[PDB]
Amino acid sequence: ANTFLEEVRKGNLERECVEETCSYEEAFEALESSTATDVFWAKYTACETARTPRDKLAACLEGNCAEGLGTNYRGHVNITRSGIECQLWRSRYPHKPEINSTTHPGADLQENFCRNPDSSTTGPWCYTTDPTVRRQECSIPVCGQDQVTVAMTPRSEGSSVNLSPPLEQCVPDRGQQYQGRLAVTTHGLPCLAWASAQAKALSKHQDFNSAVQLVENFCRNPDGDEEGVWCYVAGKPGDFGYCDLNYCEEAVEEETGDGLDEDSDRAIEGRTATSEYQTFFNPRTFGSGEADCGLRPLFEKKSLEDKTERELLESYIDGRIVEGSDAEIGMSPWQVMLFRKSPQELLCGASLISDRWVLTAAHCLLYPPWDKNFTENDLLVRIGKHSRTRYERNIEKISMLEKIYIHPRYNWRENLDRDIALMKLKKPVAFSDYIHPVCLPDRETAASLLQAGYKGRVTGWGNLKETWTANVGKGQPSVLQVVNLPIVERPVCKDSTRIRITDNMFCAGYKPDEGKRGDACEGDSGGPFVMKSPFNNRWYQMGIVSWGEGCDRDGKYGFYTHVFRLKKWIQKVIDQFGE
Ligand SMILES: [Ca+2]
Ligand SMILES: [Ca+2]
Ligand SMILES: [Ca+2]
Ligand SMILES: [Ca+2]
Ligand SMILES: [Ca+2]
Ligand SMILES: [Ca+2]
Repeated sequence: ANTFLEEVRKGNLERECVEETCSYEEAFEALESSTATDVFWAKYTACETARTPRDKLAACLEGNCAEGLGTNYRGHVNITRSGIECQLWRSRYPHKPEINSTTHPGADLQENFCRNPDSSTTGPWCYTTDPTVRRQECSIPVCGQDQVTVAMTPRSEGSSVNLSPPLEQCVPDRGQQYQGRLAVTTHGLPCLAWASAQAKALSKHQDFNSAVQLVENFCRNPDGDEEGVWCYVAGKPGDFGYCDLNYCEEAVEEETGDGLDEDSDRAIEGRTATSEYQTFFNPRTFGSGEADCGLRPLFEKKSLEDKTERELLESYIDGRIVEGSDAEIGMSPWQVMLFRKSPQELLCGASLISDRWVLTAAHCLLYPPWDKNFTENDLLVRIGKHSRTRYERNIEKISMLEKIYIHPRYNWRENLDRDIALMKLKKPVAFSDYIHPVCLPDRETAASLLQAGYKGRVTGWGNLKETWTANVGKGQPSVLQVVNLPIVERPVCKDSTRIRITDNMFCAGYKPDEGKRGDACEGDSGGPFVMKSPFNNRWYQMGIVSWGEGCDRDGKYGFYTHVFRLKKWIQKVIDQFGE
């Protein structure tokens, strides 16, 4: 700085910038690289509060503490004032950051380490991994004294003392024979009387088991829905609402058939087995397509199997990881894109399920952390596509929807449980070569698919990659990305994740090798996971694609939400308009 005679010799960054008072210039002279130099400049603007004295600046350049509001904080704390783990700073999962590393890299916002880029009154604050807390302040040690930026109050787990622990058994038989006194639904709204006029009118043509003496107003499921217990509510005709019960983890994954002979070698493939498929919905109200499910005229009528089907055996060479490749045109007539009318922006994906219904995930429709409230006139569908970028009027079609039904058990705040949404097509869709629905595995068929050794298939166009993985370098693909993933073992699916994953979701993907971000984070949100059943040469869609932990950090497969518990659910919707 001063003593201009000094402005001849080689100056040490310390000797010219600290104790004296240097600008960017003498610093640069000392260093000669604008990257770390402007790291130093970012500190300097931050150390504007740390210009004097010496230590004040030595520590400020050290980076081990937050200056009050923490604009200087360059540490690595991943806990909020309550200890909540912070979200990815660069990405918007699960809440959109107003000011981020693209905006203020001068605060050096790392992956999830606690920061303060906007100089808000909260001090060091981070968007949190838990969707419940959009922004929570981080307790960061104070520069110069044994203090922190905000009070630390970790939310430690509650003891099992003040709460009366229920020894009551979990509800068996999917709540068909439940014998408690439950009187609260998902919203807490009480039910009506069973013998009411609306309830009788709606359940006149509903398949109920008369063995259950339907009690006064308790949650009863005489239709044997595999999702849980439900009861009628007032309002619009035909409506209902599921209740809240502590169900057993009676997942189909560990259900081994009581007829599976102990001779599991030289397995008999489809051997002239005319495996009829039993339609479960009402064809008058659900529409056609269930009968023609799983039969591709280009494949089933041509006796052709896709060049990606030859991998369907899990008996490949050591099951080595294979990256995805482009599929044949017309091999995915059901793949649909959920799009925004204004602006025309890529939002989500799905698969066509019938001639009148479109099934997607519940998170794609309602994600309030992104100011999203999507109604009938703010959603559109693009069907029969091979490329997104082109306008394929002859093959791809653009359609609107009429009514939207969301699942009552929608829990996006924690784990995207019951990621289910059903929207009725506004215009009838004509069956052709590039338009087709899919089958829906029941309990036993899906059990056979899981335990007999068959791979599933997920189709998507990489919307999740643009939305959630903010790394610049992997753009939105132009071709449909199709990935074959077998089933994952349940302790493997549960142990490596901290979030309580419900039995309505499951993992799909190979073991993650060290040193890479896996292939489970490819495709659109809401995609289908389809598996081919050897009995009838057809394809059954197990569920819906949602967000996966494999994107944000390594070591995770794709997490997808089941649909086999929703059959009895789906009918309950159409009977509202099926009169
Ligand atoms: Ca000087
Ligand atoms: Ca100088
Ligand atoms: Ca000097
Ligand atoms: Ca100099
Ligand atoms: Ca000079
Ligand atoms: Ca010195």
